[PDB]
This record gives sequence, C-alpha cells and structure tokens, in this order.
Amino acid sequence: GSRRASVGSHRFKVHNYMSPTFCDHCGSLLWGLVKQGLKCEDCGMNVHHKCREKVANLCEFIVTD
Amino acid sequence: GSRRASVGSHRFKVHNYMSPTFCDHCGSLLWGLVKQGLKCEDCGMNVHHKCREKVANLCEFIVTD
Ligand SMILES: [Zn+2]
Ligand SMILES: [Zn+2]
Ligand SMILES: [Zn+2]
Ligand SMILES: [Zn+2]
Repeated sequence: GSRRASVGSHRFKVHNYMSPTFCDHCGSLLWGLVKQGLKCEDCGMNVHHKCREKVANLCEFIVTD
Repeated sequence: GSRRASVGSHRFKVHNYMSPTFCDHCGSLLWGLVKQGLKCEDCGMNVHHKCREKVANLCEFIVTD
C-alpha cells in the first residue's frame, strides 16, 4: 500500500496575503500588506523573496482527490 | 528543474477492451471480447488477471495538466 503523492519542484509565484502570514522557511513575518512573499502554486508553501533561494526545490503533497 | 509526477501504487479495475489489446506485462493478447483484463485507473497499464500479481506496484505518470 502506498499513498498517491504529487512530486515535483516548487512553482513559486508572488502572492498578496490578506492576513498576517509567516515564512514557512525562516518563521519571520511576511512583511507588508501586498506582495509580501511567494506562494507555491502546487503545495502552498509561503516564503520571503530572500528565502526562495534557501528552500529545497523538492515539492510533494498527498493527492486526496 | 523537475517534471511533476503522480506517484503511488497501481489501482487495477476489470476492464472491457473494445479492440484487441495486449498485456503490458507479458505481451500476450488479453483474450476474449469482454472483461479481458484489468486497467490501472491511474496510469492506464493493461494486464491479465494472472499478471496483476507479477507487476511491480509502483505507479507513476507525468502530470501534464
Ligand atoms: Zn511546493
Ligand atoms: Zn523567510
Ligand atoms: Zn498504474
Ligand atoms: Zn499478461
């Protein structure tokens, strides 16, 4: 038995956060009221622009569809 | 960079083939005109009932969505 996972690399896109949100890499607040960071279009990971280069490219999530 | 793949184990279901179709494992014809074998609902692999127990469980396909 195996879960079905979607497995690729992150697809980060600049994102406008509507509530205070923290960087999933470093834990600091994503500062500002607009374009505060990047959100992975596939797995939802939120990062600072500066942290984009610090995270592993590996992007996986369980497909519960 | 990486392709994105859907990765799990096969999900075989009995299948009615509308044209002559061969087992993707052993290469012999899926005999008969109905319920000739099983098709993986995820990757499309076609197998004899008897070959279901012979194939590796690993089921992957590229997500081109
Ligand atoms: Zn991701
Ligand atoms: Zn950060
Ligand atoms: Zn399969
Ligand atoms: Zn076979």
